[PDB]
This record gives sequence, structure tokens and C-alpha cells, in this order.
Amino acid sequence: STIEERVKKIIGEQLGVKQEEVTNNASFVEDLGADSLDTVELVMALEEEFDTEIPDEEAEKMTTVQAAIDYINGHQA
Ligand SMILES: C[As](C)(=O)[O-]
Ligand code: NA
Ligand SMILES: [Zn+2]
Ligand SMILES: [Zn+2]
Ligand SMILES: [Zn+2]
Ligand SMILES: [Zn+2]
Ligand SMILES: [Zn+2]
Ligand SMILES: [Zn+2]
Ligand SMILES: [Zn+2]
Repeated sequence: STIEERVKKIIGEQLGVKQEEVTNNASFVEDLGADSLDTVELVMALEEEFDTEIPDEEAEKMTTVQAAIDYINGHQA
């Protein structure tokens, strides 16, 4: 599985959303129904899956699926 696939799987699982709905340009809050808890638990799930830290100032701007994919691809452990 590619990093795109693994990031999308974690997002779908954390947010209770179906894969077909996790499009690359989807907004976590505006398309995938993320509530405030979801935002911190999603960051935590990505950090744990990829063994990487995400600074909160960058999480605040990480508002789409592609933003999360690009962060993870760009910070490989
Ligand atoms: C706990 As699981 C179904 O993402 O391996
Ligand atoms: Na795919
Ligand atoms: Zn899984
Ligand atoms: Zn849905
Ligand atoms: Zn949208
Ligand atoms: Zn951690
Ligand atoms: Zn940890
Ligand atoms: Zn760890
Ligand atoms: Zn951490």
C-alpha cells in the first residue's frame, strides 16, 4: 500500500467515512464531517501510523486529505 492509500485508510477509519468519499481534495471538516475531537484524534492516528510528529501549527493548516498525504510523504520515517 502506498502512503496515499495508507493515509486515506487512516482518515476513513478515524472519521467513520467510506473510502470513496475520501477524495484527495476533500476537506476534513467541510466534506468528511470531522468534529473537534476528530481533528486531534486524526493527527494522533497519523503520527502513530507513520512514526512522525506533526506540529500543531501545521496541523491547523492541514485541512484537506491532500495536505495530510503531502505532509506524511514529505516527512518519511
Ligand atoms: C485495527 As486496523 C482494522 O486498522 O489494522
Ligand atoms: Na487508490
Ligand atoms: Zn485499518
Ligand atoms: Zn459519508
Ligand atoms: Zn470540499
Ligand atoms: Zn505520538
Ligand atoms: Zn506514540
Ligand atoms: Zn510511537
Ligand atoms: Zn506526537
